Amino acid sequence: AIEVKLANMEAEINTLKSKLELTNKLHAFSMGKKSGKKFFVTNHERMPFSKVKALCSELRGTVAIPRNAEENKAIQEVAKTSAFLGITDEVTEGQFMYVTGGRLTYSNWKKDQPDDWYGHGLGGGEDCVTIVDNGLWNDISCQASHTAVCEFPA
Amino acid sequence: AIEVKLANMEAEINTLKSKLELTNKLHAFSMGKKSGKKFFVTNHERMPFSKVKALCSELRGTVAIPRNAEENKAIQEVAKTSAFLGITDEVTEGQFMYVTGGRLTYSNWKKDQPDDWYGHGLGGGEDCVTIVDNGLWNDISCQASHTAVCEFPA
Amino acid sequence: AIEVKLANMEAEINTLKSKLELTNKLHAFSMGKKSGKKFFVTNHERMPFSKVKALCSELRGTVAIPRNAEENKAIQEVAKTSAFLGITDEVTEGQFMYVTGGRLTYSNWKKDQPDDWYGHGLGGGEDCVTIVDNGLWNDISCQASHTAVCEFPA
Ligand SMILES: CO[C@@H]1O[C@H](CO)[C@H](O)[C@H](O)[C@H]1O
Ligand SMILES: CO[C@@H]1O[C@H](CO)[C@H](O)[C@H](O)[C@H]1O
Ligand SMILES: [Ca+2]
Ligand SMILES: [Ca+2]
Ligand SMILES: [Ca+2]
Ligand SMILES: [Ca+2]
Ligand SMILES: [Ca+2]
Ligand SMILES: [Ca+2]
Ligand SMILES: [Ca+2]
Ligand SMILES: [Ca+2]
Ligand SMILES: [Ca+2]
Ligand SMILES: [Cl-]
Ligand SMILES: [Cl-]
Repeated sequence: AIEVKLANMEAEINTLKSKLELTNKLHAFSMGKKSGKKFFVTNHERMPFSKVKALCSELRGTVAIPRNAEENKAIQEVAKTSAFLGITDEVTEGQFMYVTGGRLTYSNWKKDQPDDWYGHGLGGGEDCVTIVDNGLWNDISCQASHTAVCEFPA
Repeated sequence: AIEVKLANMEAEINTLKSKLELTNKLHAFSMGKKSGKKFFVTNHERMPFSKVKALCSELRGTVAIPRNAEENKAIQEVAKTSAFLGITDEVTEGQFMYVTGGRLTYSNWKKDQPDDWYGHGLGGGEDCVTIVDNGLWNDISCQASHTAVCEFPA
Repeated sequence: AIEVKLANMEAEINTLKSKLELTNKLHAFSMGKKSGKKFFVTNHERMPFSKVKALCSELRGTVAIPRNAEENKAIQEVAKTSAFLGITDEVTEGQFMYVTGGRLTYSNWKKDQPDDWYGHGLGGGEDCVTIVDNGLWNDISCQASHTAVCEFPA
């Protein structure tokens, strides 16, 4: 009895894992994941950078990071408003790095940006980055509230 | 063997619980759920009130109830068309209550509503409530078919 | 006692399997699945017929097939843009078959369709069926890229 039960239990668990993986694939598909491409998702909520980071982390994702034109376009299309990207220069002013470590290899800065502007009155300059409506980038205060767009691997 | 196998299964089960909780969180997020706020979902199907209640019940949710202007706005945004609300005066004519129990704490009745109208010919007056496109409320027959909008906890 | 722990673990597994079924029900609901009707879904990716077949298969579904006016509208609304239907006359020209087998029963052909055009510049004629934005059917090249829409049982 005991051993047959344990073997059935291993089989129940495995079937459950298989079904959940299928559920996850279907969910990604319905959320717009393109074959073999990393995908972006948003709840359309605006919040400070630290919150987006915390939120996406809780989802086992990361704050969206465009690595090329295609991805930048994908994020632009998903967000549809100013959205934080996983890029900051908090560690060393002027040096933008991915939250996932490493210096920028692809950029799409709007003209005259980044400018580490202080005029926002929120304190400090601008150490975070957002993708604005047309896909161009702007450095903004990490304390300002923008759309949360999380990224999941290909 | 046996006890080590059983101990691994506990770990396998626990890991599955966490993964499924993650899937639910991601699904809620993709469905527009805002942090710490209840969310509304619809499949855009129109059906009588009894059907909406059974449907939301099966999904472990409840028929959408606006507790304030914000939520009322969210529900109308989700439904897009006339939808039933979890409020009726079926227990005592004239006294609208939440299906979940209790008297109304917020209302957005359109002018000259509720009127417990009989002119619809479905029999009886009007004991159910629909939120019309412009966020306003109208009492309607529970037998009429309107959009099913379910609500899930904050 | 091992047996007792095993019993409790079996209970946990049952709770999890019901929880996953609920997750699947909620997702289908959020994606527009009507009660007792097939479920249609898309990731809004355009690709050749071969890829749509491959993708839907990986999800354990099939390329969307309208079998009546209702399903036709349902697919049209889901895809929003030209999508492939699981119908083709690849084998024998003029004999449209379902990817799931059998000769075409219900059809919603436009006037002058199917015409098996060749001048598209893709090689061959038109052996696939796309439900154009308007809802009507039009045969097209199975090499052209159209929206991927998969269906799942009622
Ligand atoms: C009109 O956009 C704003 O311009 C400022 C400069 O004046 C800063 O660059 C801000 O970051 C940017 O949001
Ligand atoms: C034109 O709207 C209808 O008006 C009736 C009164 O004439 C009732 O109030 C119905 O509930 C309402 O839907
Ligand atoms: Ca079994
Ligand atoms: Ca800076
Ligand atoms: Ca700036
Ligand atoms: Ca293992
Ligand atoms: Ca009444
Ligand atoms: Ca009325
Ligand atoms: Ca042919
Ligand atoms: Ca043909
Ligand atoms: Ca044609
Ligand atoms: Cl900052
Ligand atoms: Cl009624």
